[PDB]
Amino acid sequence: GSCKIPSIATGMVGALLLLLVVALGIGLFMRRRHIVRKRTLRRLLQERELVEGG
Repeated sequence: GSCKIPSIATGMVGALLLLLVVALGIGLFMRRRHIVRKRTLRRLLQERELVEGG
């Protein structure tokens, strides 16, 4: 009755943690400047009509 972990699940794990930390660090960091009224930027982009606008 021996046990062993596959590899198809390993790759996912490693990436799961990596992405978690990556998005975390960046998220917590960008959460410092994002504190400002996000509506401000929304008004700019809307006028820029570069992404889903026009």
